[PDB]
Amino acid sequence: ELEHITSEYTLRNQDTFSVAVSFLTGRIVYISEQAGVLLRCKRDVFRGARFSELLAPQDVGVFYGSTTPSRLPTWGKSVFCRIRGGPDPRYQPFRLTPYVTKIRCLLIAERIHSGYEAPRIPPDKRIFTTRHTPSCLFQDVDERAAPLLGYLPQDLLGAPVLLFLHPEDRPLMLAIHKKILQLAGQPFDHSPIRFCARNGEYVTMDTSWAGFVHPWSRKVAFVLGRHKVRTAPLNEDVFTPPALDSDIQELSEQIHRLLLQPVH
Amino acid sequence: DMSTYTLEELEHITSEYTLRNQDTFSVAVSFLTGRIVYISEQAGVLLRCKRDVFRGARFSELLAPQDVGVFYGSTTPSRLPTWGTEKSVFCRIRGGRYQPFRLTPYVTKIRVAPAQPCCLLIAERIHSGYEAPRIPPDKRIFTTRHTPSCLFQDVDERAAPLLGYLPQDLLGAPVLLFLHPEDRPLMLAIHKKILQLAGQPFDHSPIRFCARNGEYVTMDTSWAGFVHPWSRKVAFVLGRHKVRTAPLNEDVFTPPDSDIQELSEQIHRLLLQPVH
Repeated sequence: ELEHITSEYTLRNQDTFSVAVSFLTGRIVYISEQAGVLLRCKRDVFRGARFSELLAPQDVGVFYGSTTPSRLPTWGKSVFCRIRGGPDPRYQPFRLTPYVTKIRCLLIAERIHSGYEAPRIPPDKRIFTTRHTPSCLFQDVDERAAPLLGYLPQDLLGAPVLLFLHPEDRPLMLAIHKKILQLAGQPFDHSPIRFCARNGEYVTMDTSWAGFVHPWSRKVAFVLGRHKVRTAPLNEDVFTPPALDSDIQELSEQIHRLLLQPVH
Repeated sequence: DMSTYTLEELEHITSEYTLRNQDTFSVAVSFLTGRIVYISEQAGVLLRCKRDVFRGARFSELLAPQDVGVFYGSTTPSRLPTWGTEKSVFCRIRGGRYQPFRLTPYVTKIRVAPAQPCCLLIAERIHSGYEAPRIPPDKRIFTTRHTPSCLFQDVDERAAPLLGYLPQDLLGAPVLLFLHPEDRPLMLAIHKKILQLAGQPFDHSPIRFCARNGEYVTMDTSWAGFVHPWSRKVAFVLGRHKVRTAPLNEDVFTPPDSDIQELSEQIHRLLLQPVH
C-alpha cells in the first residue's frame, strides 16, 4: 500500500524520492510525489512506464546489476544512474540505494549535486581517489569523483586514464609512473594535472601517486591517485555533456611496458 | 558495403570460429528488442536444444536472472567494440539446465535487405579445471581481494573453473559465507597475523571453500594486507590459494548461521587499527 512512507525522509532531505518496481515482470508500480518536482515532469508520465527507460542507456547495466532480487536487503549498497527528465536530454544524477518488498524492489533516489554549487564542498575537502591497472585503465574510482568531475563510476571503470587527461599533460604520466616504479609503494606528490570534467571543461588537481607491488609476483598491480581540486571550473554544472588523438594508446602501452618489470 | 554482413556470410564465418574451437557459438541480438536475429549452428549442439525454440527469443531470457545485469552492463552500444576492425563477461545460459559461457560482445551491421545494428556475441563454454584439459595441480590457483568489512572486492577468473562461481556471484558478497562454518573463526587469527605485518605474505593451509555444487575444496592459502599509503591502515586483504585436493564432483558449476554478520564486524574492527 504505502505512500506516507516516502513522505518520510524528504522533509530532512529535499533531494530524494522513492520508486517501487515489479521485477522483472511489471515496472513502475509506485513513486513519491516529488519525483515530479525533482525530475521537473508531471507524474502523468510515471505511467506504467518501464522504469529502465527513464535511466540513461549506460546506467541500465549497473542498475540491473544491483537490483537482483537475490542479493537485495529487505526494507525495514548503492549505485548511481542518470534519470530523465522528460521524453527526449535532459538528465539528472541520482544515488539509488535499492531494497526488496512486495506492494499492494524499492529504491531511494537521492539527487547528486556539484561540489561547485551551493552547498559547496570545502576546497580542502575536494579530494577523490582513483585506482588504475598497469595497462592504464581505471580499476576503481571514489564516489567523490561525481560531484567534482561529473562522472559516475561506470563512465571511468575500464576506460583509459589517459583519455580523461588534458593532452598537454598526457606526456607527464610516463615520468610519473617511472618514479612510481621507483619507491615501489611509496607515494609522491606531483602537481598539477588537468582532468576533463564531464561538461568538457578542464579542472586542475594537486596529485599524489603510490601504486601497489603485488606481494607474490613483485610486479606493480595497480596505481593509486589522491587528487585535490586546485581550481574550480566556471561551468559548475560538471554533470551534463556538451555535444594527436592517439597519444593515448601509444603512451598507455609505454607505461604498461615500464610497469611489467618486477621490483624486488 | 563491407561494414554490414549477411546471415549467410555470418553462418559461414562462424563455422570457422567453431572449427578451431568446439565450445563456441555466435549470436546477434537486435538493439531494438533484444531479440535473437541470428544464432549459429553450434548453439543447439552446446545448449542441448533445437534451433526451433531459438530465433525470436529475447536473448536476456535465456540467461540466469543473476547474470542478466552484468550482460546489459557490457552490451552498452557506446562501449562495445566494432566487429573485425575485447572485454567479456560470464553468463550461465539455459539449455536442456544452465551452462557457463564467456561472452565477448561486439557491435556490427546485419542484414537478413536493409541494414540494422546488432550486438554480436562470441560465446565460449567454460569448463571445470578438474576436467580434460585439466588444470595442472601446481597451477590450480586463484587470487582474491576483500575489504576490511570482509566483502569480496575482486576475484580472479580462475575462481570459476575451480569453484563454479562467476565474478558476479562473489563481488560484493561475504567472504566468510563461502568458507566452511568450521573454518570461519580461523579468519580472525589470519587477520591478526596480517595485522602483525604491514603486508608481507604468509602461508597458512588449510581452509575449505564451498564449491557452488556444493562441495568443499581444501585450499592452501596465503594472505597479505595492503597498508593504505595515506591511511597507514590495512585497505584490503589479498589471498593466494592453491587447491589442496580436488572435489569428488568434478562439475563445480552446477548447484545442488549468523556467525557471518558477527565475525565480519569483529574482523573489520581489527583493521581499524593503525597497524602493528
